[PDB]
Amino acid sequence: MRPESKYYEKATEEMEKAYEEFKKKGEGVEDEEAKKFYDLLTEVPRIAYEQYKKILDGEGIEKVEVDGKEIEVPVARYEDWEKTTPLLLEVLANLVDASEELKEKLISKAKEMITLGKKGALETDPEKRFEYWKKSTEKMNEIIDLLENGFKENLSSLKPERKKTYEEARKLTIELWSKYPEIWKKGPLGEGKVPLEETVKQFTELDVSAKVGFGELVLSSEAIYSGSGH
Ligand SMILES: *C/C=C(C)/C=C/C=C(C)/C=C/C1=C(C)CCCC1(C)C
Repeated sequence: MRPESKYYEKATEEMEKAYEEFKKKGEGVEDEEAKKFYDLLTEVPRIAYEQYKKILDGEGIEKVEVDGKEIEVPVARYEDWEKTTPLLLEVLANLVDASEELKEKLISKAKEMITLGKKGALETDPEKRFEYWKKSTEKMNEIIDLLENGFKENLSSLKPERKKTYEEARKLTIELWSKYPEIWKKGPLGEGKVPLEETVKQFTELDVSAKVGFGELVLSSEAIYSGSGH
């Protein structure tokens, strides 16, 4: 087994348990609004499970030549992110009843953020690799700027419980997402300070926090039910 195989195994298992758990809890939820939250936050770990499973199953990796060495890049994980980051932002958008314009902008930027990062990951030219990372971080910064701007995220309209859940969920999102570029930077595709193994491990831990942790936080909320948010 390759050093990083165990963290791909861990992620697969962890996501599968989360998917099954959320799905089970949601099966008894008949509220129209809450069912939507269960739907999105069940789908997110399901996708992660499927994509990590592909890696585990010997698909979803591409080799990229870096500094004379071949790096096994998990392209399947980028395809996961490309799908789940917009869904997670859709959850935040729904919590604060954001406009269509704002929701679509967030979703767009998330997709672009991951597309750029994946382009970076597959670049053999170090200068182009950095550039793609930089452009991706700019999309991430734009997302965070939108989330943080209190004029754009009108909260005055929310019930206390709902506002609190939003604040917690937004804080978690910003804390976690901000860490992804730093792991990338320190890993084999960036500075090469941290081995691939450690990099994979740290990403799996973020992913679990970002999907399972975030899912548990929102789904355990009293504020996702009809007439409970506004
Ligand atoms: C469920 C998975 C989640 C929430 C993944 C989030 C991933 C990111 C925020 C990734 C960001 C990146 C950059 C801003 C720089 C380029 C490399 C990326 C794609 C790791």
